[PDB]
Amino acid sequence: ATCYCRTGRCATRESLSGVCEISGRLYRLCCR
Repeated sequence: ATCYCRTGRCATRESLSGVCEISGRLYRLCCR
């Protein structure tokens, strides 16, 4: 997949696949 760690919600063609921890903050792992 192509995945991004997002501060906001996933794009509509993406799926929330997990979460990322980066420098003490949580992000959505958004994959398409």
